[PDB]
Amino acid sequence: VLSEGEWQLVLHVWAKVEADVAGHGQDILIRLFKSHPETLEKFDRFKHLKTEAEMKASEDLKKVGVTALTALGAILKKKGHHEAELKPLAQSHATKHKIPIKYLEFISEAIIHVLHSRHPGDFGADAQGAMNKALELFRKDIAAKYKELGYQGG
Ligand code: HEM
Repeated sequence: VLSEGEWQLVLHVWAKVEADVAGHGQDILIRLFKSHPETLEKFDRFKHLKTEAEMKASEDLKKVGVTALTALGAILKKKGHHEAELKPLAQSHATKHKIPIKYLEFISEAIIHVLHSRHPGDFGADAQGAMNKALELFRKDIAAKYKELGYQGG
């Protein structure tokens, strides 16, 4: 649904994330819990983490960060053809955890902020717009599987 060139911009900056998936996951997840702390309620196990340094020292949060980015990277590498990868993820997020689409929008803002905080030279306005379009595709399709399972997304 994006252009070939737009996916090349998405996958180019994603290459920068693969050089440090753990660090990126920590910054994204911490950025998510600082900007929208209601999302932290979806993590009973991160309740005892009061400070940003505690969060950065939680191996469990680092591991949860790598699991999500690993799945996001597998989805973006399909360049839109992600039905087989996006449906199990939707199920995990609906039936198990009830993650509203609004919360996938929050982490997307966190991703954008972090990617542009670390790699502005490889994340100008064309790259941002490309990535924003990849993430919107991912959210808009997760929400269709959500409905398909009977979960509206709120
Ligand atoms: C880019 C967006 C996201 C991706 C790619 C993603 C991906 C994943 C993946 C792959 C898993 C593990 C799947 C499994 O074993 O079944 C997972 C689990 C989970 N995700 Fe997400 N996720 C995203 C956003 C969110 C957000 C915003 C929240 C909550 C605020 C969330 C909460 C969870 C939770 C609670 C689990 C279960 C893990 C645990 O209890 O610690 N995810 N996610």
